[PDB]
Amino acid sequence: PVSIKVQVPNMQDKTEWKLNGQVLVFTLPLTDQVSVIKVKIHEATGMPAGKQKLQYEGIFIKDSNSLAYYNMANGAVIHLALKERG
Repeated sequence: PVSIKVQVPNMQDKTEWKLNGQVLVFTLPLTDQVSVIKVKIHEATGMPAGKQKLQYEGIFIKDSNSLAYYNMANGAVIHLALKERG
């Protein structure tokens, strides 16, 4: 598998999720996909992929794409961010 990270946004009181600006660190095979990331975050923080965007190297990746699609090798830094604050 490969080492993948999710940069959690600093939203400690700005929302009800466990977002505090920290970084999540998971390990998944390149064969998996963003679908696994969005769901795991939704389970961890609470925020569904409906508003939760995952940005890999500056690219808002979607459920339809995979880790292999973006070539997420060991050390893939994803950036979690809210799609639309409102």
